[PDB]
Formats: sequence, C-alpha cells, structure tokens
Amino acid sequence: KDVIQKGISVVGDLLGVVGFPFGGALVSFYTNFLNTIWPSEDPWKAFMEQVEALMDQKIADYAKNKALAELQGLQNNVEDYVSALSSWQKNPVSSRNPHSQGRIRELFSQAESHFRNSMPSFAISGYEVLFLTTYAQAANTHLFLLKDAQIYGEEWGYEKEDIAEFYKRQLKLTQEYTDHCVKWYNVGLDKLRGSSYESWVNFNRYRREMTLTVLDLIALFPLYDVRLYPKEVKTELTRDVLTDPIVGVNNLRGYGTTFSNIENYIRKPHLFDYLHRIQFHTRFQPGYYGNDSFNYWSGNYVSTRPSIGSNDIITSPFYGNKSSEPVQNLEFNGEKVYRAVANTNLAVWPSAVYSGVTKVEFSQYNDQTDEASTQTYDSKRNVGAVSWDSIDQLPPETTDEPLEKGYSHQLNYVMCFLMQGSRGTIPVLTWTHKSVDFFNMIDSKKITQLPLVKAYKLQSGASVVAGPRFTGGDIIQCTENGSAATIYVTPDVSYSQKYRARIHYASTSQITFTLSLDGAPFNQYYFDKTINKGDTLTYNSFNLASFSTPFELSGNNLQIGVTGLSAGDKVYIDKIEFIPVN
Repeated sequence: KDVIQKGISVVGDLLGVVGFPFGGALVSFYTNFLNTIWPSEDPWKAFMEQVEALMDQKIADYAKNKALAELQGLQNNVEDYVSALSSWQKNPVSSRNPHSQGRIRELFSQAESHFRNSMPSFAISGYEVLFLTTYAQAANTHLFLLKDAQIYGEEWGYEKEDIAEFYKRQLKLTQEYTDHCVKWYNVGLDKLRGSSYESWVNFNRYRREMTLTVLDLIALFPLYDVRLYPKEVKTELTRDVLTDPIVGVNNLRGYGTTFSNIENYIRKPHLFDYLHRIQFHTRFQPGYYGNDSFNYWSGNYVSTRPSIGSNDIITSPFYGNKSSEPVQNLEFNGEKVYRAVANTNLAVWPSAVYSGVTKVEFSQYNDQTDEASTQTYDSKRNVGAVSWDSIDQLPPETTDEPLEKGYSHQLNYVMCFLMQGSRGTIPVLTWTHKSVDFFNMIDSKKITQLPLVKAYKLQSGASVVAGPRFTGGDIIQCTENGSAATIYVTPDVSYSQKYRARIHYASTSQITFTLSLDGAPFNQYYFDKTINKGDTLTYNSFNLASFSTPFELSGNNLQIGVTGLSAGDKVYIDKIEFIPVN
C-alpha cells in the first residue's frame, strides 16, 4: 500500500484543486504533492516495482536507471519551481517587480522543457506497460504544471504568444498522454487474460491497481484546462473496482472458479447504485475430526438502491449455495460501508482441504447523524482469525484523519462464486469511490459535472456501455431517436440561479440534444458529428459543446433527448455539466 495509497492520495488531493483553483489551495496542494510523489528516488522505484510484480516481468536495469536519473532531475526542477510559486503567492501585488517575474518564468520553462525532453524515457520500446504507472504519474505532473502558465502567465510577464503556445501544447499532450496511457493499459490487460482462477485474480489485480493509479488520474486531465474550466470544479469517478477474492488459502490447487465463470458474471456496465441489503447464507463444513469443523458463507442476495430519483430496489439473483443454517440480513440504508474485515477458516482432510469465509465485519458511517459503527456476519461456529482487510487493497485518501473521514471507497456489491467440484464458495466484493455524491447536487459557485450513469432511468432503448477508459466511469449509448436518460438533480440554492448546460458526447451524425425539467423542455440545440460508424473511441472522438440559452432549476428531473439519428447511427453521452452564470 505504499504505492496504492500514494495514488489514492493524489486523486483525492487533485479533486480539491481541479478546474481553476484558488492560489491558496494550489500552493498547499503542491507542498503536499511533493511530500507524496516527488520527495525522493523512493516512490518512483516502487511504481516501477509494482507493475513488474503485476506482470511477472522485469525492466532492463540500463532503462530502469535512465528513467530514475531523469526523475531526480525533474524533482529538482519541481521542488525549485514550487519554492518560487509559494513566494509569488505570499508577497503582495506591489512586490511583483520585473526581476521576480523573469526568475519564475525561467524556472517554469525549465520545469516544463525538462519534462517534454524526459517523457520518452518512460515509454521506451518493449517496456511501455512496465513503465505505465511511472509514465502516468509524470504525465500528470507535466499537465498539472502546464496550467499555471494560464493562471499566472500574465502576472509573470509572459506576452500573449508564449501563453497561447503553452495552452496549445497542454491540449495536444493532454491528448497524447491520455491515448498512450489507455492503449498500454489495455495491451497489458490483454496479456493477462487466461482461463484459470489463479490467472483471473492477477488480471483483476492489474485492473484494480491500474485503475487506482493510472485511469483515475487521466480522467482529471481535461479538468486542468482552466479556461474551459475557469471556476473550481465539482466532480466524481463512477468506476467500480473489485477487491481480491476472499479465500482462506493462497493456492486452491485448481478448484478455483474458472476465468470465464468469474468474468462473465461480475456486473456488466450499468447505471450507478448504492448497497442497500446483503443476505448471508451459511453452510457447515465438516472437519475430518469434529473439532476442526466450521460454518461458512455459502451464498447471498444483494439488494441495491438506485441513484436518486427512484426508490425501487434491485434485488439480485441468488449467488452460491442456499443456507442449511439460518439466514442473516444486514440492512445498509443510510449507511456507507467504508471497510470490510474478514475471517477465514480451513480444514485439512486426508486428501482435500476445505476453506470458507466465517466472519465479515463491516465498518459503516452515517452522515445524516455523523456517526460511525459496525455491523457483522458471523457464522456462529469456529471463526478462526482475520485473513482479509479491504484496507490493504483500498487504502485511505487521508491518514491525518480517522478512517470514517479519510476512507477512499465504499462497498457497493457482493457476489459469491462457486468453486469447482462443490468444494466451497468465493466471495468477491465491489467498491465505489467516495467522490460520488448521492444527492446529485448542483453547486452555485462551481462548475458541476453529472455523469449520465447517475440517471435512475434510461428510455428509448439507450444502454449503459463500457467506458472508453479515460472518463472515470461508464457512458450512455443512444441508438434510437427520442428520450434517453432522466437524471434527478438537487439545486444547492433556492433563489433563481442561472446555468449553462454543456454536454460531453460523441456522435456518428449531426444531432439535436434536448433538455427538459419535470417534463418541460428548456434547452434545444444542434451538435456536430465527432466520429464515423464503428470507429473506436479515443480522446478526440469525444466533444464538449454548449447549449445556447441559460435556464434555472425550476425542477428536479432533468431529461436528455436526442434526434437526427439514421439507421446505423450512435450517440455516446459521457457527461452533462452545469456552469453558473450571473
């Protein structure tokens, strides 16, 4: 968790200063950012190590040390420019003099040039995957650095040319860095797809650890354009992640649920929801003497409640084997599960081993009544000791605080997969990022992004579909003309605040988007074609365009409709965003 936390930390801290940040937070963000990612050789070594271990492969020592040498040089330029920028922020409008301007212009240029020059040593042929966490971390520091040209460049006495040359380069690299990072993420994801359990696990560990350090980072790049995003931005990541399965033995000797039997039943892409109920089913594992025997979690139902605007609960299929003991229900309404800690047990038999999950204790937190607690599944017979802590796989954003304020992720789903040869049950849990906001609240001071996945309702046969890898979530796909998604929205104020809508989409034809509040259309405009038929979605495939007329939140249920589709045609809708307007 050294590395995984550093990545969870940085997403958290960057969500604080995304869009146009206050020079207040921007500076403390930097002082904390250097302590995390740029403090030494040390993290950068562990970032290489991490993917080496995720891939059972190794980086040639010649290229490992080339990269490390660049990185010490960058660190020096970065430390130096942050020392400078902290003085610029402190000192007043009338100690800015021609010489303190020029000093900071040359440290910035020397940070920014040294980065361009250095990135190819994290992308060296044949080792692109193994460098991917390193690349993405530096990539981010380059883009996050580049935006202070747009904030302070006038202040620093850059002429208009130099500023606009920086901005153009920031746009191009946001794109190169995004499409590189996705491409190799997927290369190395596909090397890992096997057919055994023992391989599903690693494929998945690659998928979690890549998501936490690479994909969630790149989702924030388009928000460093602090002229498209000239206020602070309020935002969230919708992607789910799967913690390693809960077994009581490191090697199952071939009775693992197979690759195709895990991967095809984990949740397909779907509208966002919240963990509402788990129901534990419980069987008895006989021990080969009676004294080494235990009860264990054989299966379950999960009930989730959908995103705000609909209370009708989605109770699942049954997963696993039905209970011989009594059932246990844990109702989770109004609660956020921030942790799960689990006990296993096992029983050696003269030519067989049986294992199961005997106890699971969930830390939850209630922010209506700001109060933490715990709720638990015990089997009631021979629990053994904890062999599994969601903390090790999903660390805290902030260690300063106690876990119920600092947690990174909360528990959204639970599936029980069955081992081959009726030997046992494997739990697999599913997690969502804390950044999500159940209320779908539209800030009056910040630009506010709503992923269409927080709809509670699709119509006209729109579907939820696998995200292109960089949106930090999944997307909605419209193939018919008409409605497509209703999303419930909560004004943060009760005066007549006015907004501009702005929609992030990809289209095969020219189309007409239409927004409506409690049934009443308010915006209607024309939008360009961004792709051709069957193209596969890269950064440039998408597009972010304004509706003309401004409006107020006269209601809650906002509806997105579309028209101008032929046969063949397709519209992907990532996000919708509101920008307050005087």
